[PDB]
Amino acid sequence: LSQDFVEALKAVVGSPHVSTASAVREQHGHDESMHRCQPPDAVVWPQNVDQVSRVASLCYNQGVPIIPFGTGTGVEGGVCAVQGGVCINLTHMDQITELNTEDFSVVVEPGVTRKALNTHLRDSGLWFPVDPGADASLCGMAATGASGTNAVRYGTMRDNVINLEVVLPDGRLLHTAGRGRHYRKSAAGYNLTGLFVGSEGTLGIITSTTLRLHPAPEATVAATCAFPSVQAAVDSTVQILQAAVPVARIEFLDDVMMDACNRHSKLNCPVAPTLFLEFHGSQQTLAEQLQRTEAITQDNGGSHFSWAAEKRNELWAARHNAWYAALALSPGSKAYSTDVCVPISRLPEILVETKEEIKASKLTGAIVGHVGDGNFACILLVDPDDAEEQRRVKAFAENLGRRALALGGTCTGEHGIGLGKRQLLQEEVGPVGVETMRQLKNTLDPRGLMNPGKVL
Ligand SMILES: Cc1cc2nc3c(=O)[nH]c(=O)nc-3n(C[C@H](O)[C@H](O)[C@H](O)COP(=O)(O)OP(=O)(O)OC[C@H]3O[C@@H](n4cnc5c(N)ncnc54)[C@H](O)[C@@H]3O)c2cc1C
Ligand SMILES: CCCCCC[C@@H](O)C(=O)O
Repeated sequence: LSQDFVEALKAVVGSPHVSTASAVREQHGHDESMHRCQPPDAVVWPQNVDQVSRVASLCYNQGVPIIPFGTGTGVEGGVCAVQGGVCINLTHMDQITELNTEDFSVVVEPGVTRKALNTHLRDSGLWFPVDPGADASLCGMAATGASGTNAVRYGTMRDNVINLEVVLPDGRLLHTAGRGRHYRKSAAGYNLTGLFVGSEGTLGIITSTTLRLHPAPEATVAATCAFPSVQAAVDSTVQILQAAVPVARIEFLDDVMMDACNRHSKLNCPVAPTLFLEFHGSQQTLAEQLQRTEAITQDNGGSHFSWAAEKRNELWAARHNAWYAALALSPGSKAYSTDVCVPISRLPEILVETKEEIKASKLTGAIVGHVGDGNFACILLVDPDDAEEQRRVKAFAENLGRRALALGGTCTGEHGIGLGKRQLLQEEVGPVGVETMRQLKNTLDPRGLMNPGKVL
């Protein structure tokens, strides 16, 4: 990468906000996944949207790939610079604006995390519910199409993103639903907001997100429930959803995951396939939800609910850190994660089959999941140097993905495609789906410089 080009970057953002140092590039060449670090040729920190536009235009016109970077907590190598280029770290733009409590909306820049937003919001009576375990950039969450434990009740990023400010690959500034707009519904033209949610940095750079806020619940009850078998826990989940209980959180941990979380958090739950549950409402509504939900879990051998401010906080902090609890089981290890999502009635079959398949192989694995959405993750520990093990783990992940596709589901409920699921995506949407996605990619990124090598 030429020093004339580097000087042009520094002319936009300032010398301290451009780095070509190997260590700095290496830190920005990977996410939290196993995917091998592929360092960008430079890291740039734009300080405002004008600078984002001018960095993009400079890179695009010079044929230099652009890799948007939020908090680097992604799962599929989205920030790996497989063709080199310029990594754009967006987190110095960290302001919350346009807080409209009366309209339940707010605008956030890429450096705002969920914890920052919800801290800004306490005593407002509002909160933002979409809660991935890592305290990620909210714009990165929009880019990946994230969900979380609260999504079963309060929706995914796709449900809660009302507008996006996007710097297109050649530097033009798009407000997907119109500058400054925020509303509950619209039929005006084609919905551009939904196209950029889940685009993973391959269609443009999200420089702000307009988010739906929600009223804080009147009252909250959290509990855990231990089951004799994976079958029993997942059958309970399906029956709770079919009974239309509006549970706020319903999370599955298999016995391996529950033990891992016990050892990583000093929870001390019975080591067993377990549901973490949370219920929102008034005292009247809570008692009714609890009664209907306990009746279903009782039918399937669930324990009496172990009840959990600090104790629910400890409970969900342990759940949010399940990934690290799993890694802590074999220290030094990395891991791959699957993310299939199936029609809920097929969830017992596939998740029990996954448990059986884990057992029948030399691989080790833990299961945790947003099962209220029909979604779960298999966490598969890999020795970074054992290439024999890595290709069994890859083979296992591909086979699980294909089983989910055979059941009418999707290969990823929330994490995305990145580098790891591109073949599964081709199978999932077929030739006309792939060509159509590629045609959209091409009109927004003709030169193919917007995070190349990802998704398609
Ligand atoms: C412990 C743990 C728990 C997690 N739990 C969940 C969970 O429950 N649900 C879930 O969905 N995910 C979960 N994640 C994954 C991850 O936190 C989410 O995918 C998150 O949305 C990634 O945001 P990020 O800014 O850290 O992404 P990064 O890794 O920085 O980037 C992810 C992708 O988005 C692109 N990108 C990032 N910012 C922008 C932007 N502003 N504009 C355009 N493209 C951009 C990147 O180019 C890349 O392709 C978890 C991760 C960890 C480590
Ligand atoms: C590389 C990070 C992968 C984290 C997988 C588990 C996450 O989805 C959750 O549900 O806690």
